[PDB]
Amino acid sequence: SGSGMAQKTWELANNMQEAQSIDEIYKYDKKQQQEILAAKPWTKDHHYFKYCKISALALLKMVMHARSGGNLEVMGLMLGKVDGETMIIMDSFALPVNAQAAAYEYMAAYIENAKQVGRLENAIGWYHSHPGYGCWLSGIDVSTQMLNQQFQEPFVAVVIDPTRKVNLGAFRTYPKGYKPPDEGPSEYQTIPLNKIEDFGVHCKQYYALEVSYFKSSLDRK
Ligand SMILES: N#Cc1ccc([C@H]2[C@@H](O)CCCc3cncn32)c(-c2ccccc2Cl)c1
Ligand SMILES: [Zn+2]
Repeated sequence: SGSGMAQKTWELANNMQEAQSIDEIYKYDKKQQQEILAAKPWTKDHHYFKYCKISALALLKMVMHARSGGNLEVMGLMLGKVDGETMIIMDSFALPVNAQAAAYEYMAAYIENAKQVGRLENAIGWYHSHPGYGCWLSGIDVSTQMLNQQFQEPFVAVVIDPTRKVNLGAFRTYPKGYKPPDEGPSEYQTIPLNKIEDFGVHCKQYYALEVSYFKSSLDRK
């Protein structure tokens, strides 16, 4: 008696509670992100961030863009958020002249599209390719990333080599005049002779983040 109607109501309750849960999670993430963004811990610690988690969707799009330029460098922007000492990259878009209003209005539509599925994301960094010479920051890249870690903070610099296996680097510049201790050669990389000077000189003005990769529930399609 009312067994059929009970099943429908139970399904409806299950669906209504999922939506409410999604909204609650988004709102908790938003306030938790507004907390750290107003706190700015990265301004005091210079080795604050240590990890970079990249979604398979963001990697797919970045590698596709990188390949499309062939021998020529390519760049774009990354969407994500902060989680303690970890920079999370969830999505990315290619770049791209009156003004870069397009790069600003694209960014807003990605955040909005993600909001609909209950995903909290914002501009977290920039990516670019080094076709054939490896993952590191050139002198021009270090000057760019130092300025980014002033005006665009929190901001990460991803470098992809689409020619040679999983050749991706995630980096953070140190501030002008900051002398850090210890040694950081980590993984060995074969870079050309005509780039080794630019490499070795600036190779201490920044550091590498520990890159990890993840597939989200939404990043399965
Ligand atoms: N913001 C910033 C910015 C800074 C530098 C570059 C270029 C520049 O140095 C030229 C040599 C190759 C290079 C290797 N790494 C960086 N670059 C770029 C750049 C500009 C157009 C297309 C692709 C990129 Cl990657 C952007
Ligand atoms: Zn570069």
